[PDB]
Amino acid sequence: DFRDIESKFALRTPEDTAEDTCHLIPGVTESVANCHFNHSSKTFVVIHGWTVTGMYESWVPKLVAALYKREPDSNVIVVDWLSRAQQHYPVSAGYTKLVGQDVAKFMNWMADEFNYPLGNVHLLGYSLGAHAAGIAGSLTNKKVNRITGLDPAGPNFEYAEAPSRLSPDDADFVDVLHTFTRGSPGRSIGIQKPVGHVDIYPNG
Amino acid sequence: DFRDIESKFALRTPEDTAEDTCHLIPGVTESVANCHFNHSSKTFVVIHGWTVTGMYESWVPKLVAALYKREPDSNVIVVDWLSRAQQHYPVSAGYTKLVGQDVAKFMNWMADEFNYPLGNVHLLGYSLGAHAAGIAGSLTNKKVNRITGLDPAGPNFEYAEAPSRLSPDDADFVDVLHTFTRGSPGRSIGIQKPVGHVDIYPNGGTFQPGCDQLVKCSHERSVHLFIDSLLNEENPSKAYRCNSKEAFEKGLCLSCRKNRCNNMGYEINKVRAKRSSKMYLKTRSQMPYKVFHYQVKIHFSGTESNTYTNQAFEISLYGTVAESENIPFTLPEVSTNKTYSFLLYTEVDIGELLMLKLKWISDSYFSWSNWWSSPGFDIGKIRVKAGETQKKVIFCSREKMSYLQKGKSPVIFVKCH
Amino acid sequence: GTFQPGCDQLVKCSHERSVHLFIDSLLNEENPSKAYRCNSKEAFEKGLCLSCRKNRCNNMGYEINKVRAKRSSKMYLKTRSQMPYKVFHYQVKIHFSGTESNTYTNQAFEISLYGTVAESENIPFTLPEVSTNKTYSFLLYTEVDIGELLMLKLKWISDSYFSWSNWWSSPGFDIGKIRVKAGETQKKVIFCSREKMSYLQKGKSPVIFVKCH
Repeated sequence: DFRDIESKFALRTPEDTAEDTCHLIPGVTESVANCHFNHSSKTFVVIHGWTVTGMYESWVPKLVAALYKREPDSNVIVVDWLSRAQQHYPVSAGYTKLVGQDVAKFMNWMADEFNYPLGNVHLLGYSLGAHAAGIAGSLTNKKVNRITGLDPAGPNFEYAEAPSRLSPDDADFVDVLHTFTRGSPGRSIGIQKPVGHVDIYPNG
Repeated sequence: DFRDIESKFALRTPEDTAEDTCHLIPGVTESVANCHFNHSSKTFVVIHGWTVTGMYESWVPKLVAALYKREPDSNVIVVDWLSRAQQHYPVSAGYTKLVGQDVAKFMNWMADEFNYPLGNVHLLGYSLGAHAAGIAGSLTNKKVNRITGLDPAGPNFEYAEAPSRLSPDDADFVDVLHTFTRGSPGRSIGIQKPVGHVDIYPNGGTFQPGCDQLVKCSHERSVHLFIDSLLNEENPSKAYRCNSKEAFEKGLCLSCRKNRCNNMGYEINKVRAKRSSKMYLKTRSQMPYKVFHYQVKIHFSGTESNTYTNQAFEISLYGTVAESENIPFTLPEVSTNKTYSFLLYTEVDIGELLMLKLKWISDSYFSWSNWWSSPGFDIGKIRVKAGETQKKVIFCSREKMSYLQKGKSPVIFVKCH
Repeated sequence: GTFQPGCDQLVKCSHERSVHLFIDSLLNEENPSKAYRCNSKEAFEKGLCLSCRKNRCNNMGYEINKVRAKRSSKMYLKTRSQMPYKVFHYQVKIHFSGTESNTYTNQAFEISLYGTVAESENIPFTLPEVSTNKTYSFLLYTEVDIGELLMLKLKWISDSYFSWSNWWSSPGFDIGKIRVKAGETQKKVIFCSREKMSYLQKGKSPVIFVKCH
């Protein structure tokens, strides 16, 4: 049950923020103690959204340093997408239902082998990453703590079902930003529907 | 009765595969215990076909290593021909009726002195070697287990008698490859008649997509498709039963029930039949010879009744593991209110299908061609039936972008149910 | 009229032939390029319509003869991919005869042309559905001037290459006559052989025909 996990994982240090040296492998347990996963603090999981080039975007090596400056001695896990996101958009609009299941299997593995509490997990999400974190969590053994969505995807995920998008029942507390909601109903880049427990509209 | 055995014998080791050190002699029993013939395992007998030089060919020191890697602690006996095969072809077309009798005498000697079971004997045969193994076995005390023929001889052995060629009564189970069957009836290099219990036609059997070394290109595929089947134990290459070469291209016969869809090569299932059994598959031009097989049924619908022809399409395959992007195919006689089907293959593993593009490209290139409003259709559903894993998925679209038009953006279909 | 045998400059390749076939007709005053009247594209390949009587076989380009008609007038010719755009046109009718009734298909032939001025050696053509007691015709073209024909080889090549292929005795026929009708100069010569070597066989030596009458 641990060879369909092609969406890889990585763990980054405050001394090395722009690379992907020490990987984690679901199932292989000699690597968890190799990356020095501190079992006492909280754990950040940063899910990458859409891209068109091959590399990461420019905000991830700043968000890593910001998390390691605000919460020192913590865990920031970077999920990989670079064999599934470099596509067209209705092509990459179907892979979220697989990547969310991969993240759910990883979290159930960590919560059923090492007895992780699942009470200190933040799920940060970009435009497709927020819907990836939303389709995750519903397929876990119990409720995750907090999912933060940063301007989720609009077109194919509006007018959908509640077990298909970032729904307010996906976690215990969900906050969503809505920066770019300009357009017609159903033809907008960001989502126009209020989906979280708290829904902030900066500048409207 | 043991001095007319001029066709010699040899036994080779995994540590020494390219030589002929330890011989066996029919009648002399101090040499059987000299070559360390393990009396518990199976026994391979590799019969050499035609040649024109004095030495062996290039595939025997690879087939020896492949047999000793697939079945360790076994027996591979190499039959010798090099004073009888270096002739002209109607000269060497008469020596098979003697070499098969020599092999029959050797096998009856081994089965009547050492009490060998004759239940674990494979008889591998090249073009003349398959007919040599076929004229052997009929002159044994009882039935041999399995005779495998690799593209047998065509010219003088077609139109012959059943006790003269590789007939289906020669053994208990006979499988025959037919790689190079191009030509007129009676004037072909391979044999065009179905002769075995299982008869596999890879790529239909006309030629192979890789065509002095270049002269005998599609006559050595019947050995390179067997070495690959010996090496790839965990991954079998299925072959599909149909009724004609033209019907397999339409894909109407991907059915794997009631003793159909057997494997190819060493891992074949022992299934007897009542008649000739033509079976089909496709291959690839490199050392992994496995491709997958997909059936695609497309429902055309619309309003404007306008027939066309020779239209080129491009399709994609989006699945769990990997993806296939730009597979080309063509369809003649496209029209409204029909249901068309074809066959589709690829060489990249997919898993389970998720989505599927469909693009109908434009033959014209000019800057004129954006006008004179292009023909289009209204596609509702696509039925996809996979080859190995018998899953019949249904694909459809949303109630937008359901209008395929030539030289425009392609439609995108998802899993519909 | 489908395309031209030479295909951003490569994009508009077969749209500038209608100018390069007219500049050539202006330059070559003394040598006109005749075009031949037929009824369909498929019938011109069989060569059944090389007839230059009753207001047929006009020229092409500037040197055309002013002839009015009653209906649409489709006319045909072939060309070459270089700056001299003139080829000649020959009709060849072949009488097959023999004893063993055996039909075949897609057989490839090779023919030669031996004349007064120069010679053409290895012109290829194919014929499907060859059989005994028939009469077949086709069209043949070349780019080397001949004059008047003298002799004509005829070779039926072998598709097989193996050392096996010398045996399994090859099919053969008994060719009596060949009627040749030239395109421009309306001469209808008759070719035949002697009462020896009159047996064309696949993968063997070719027959050699001479001027018969």
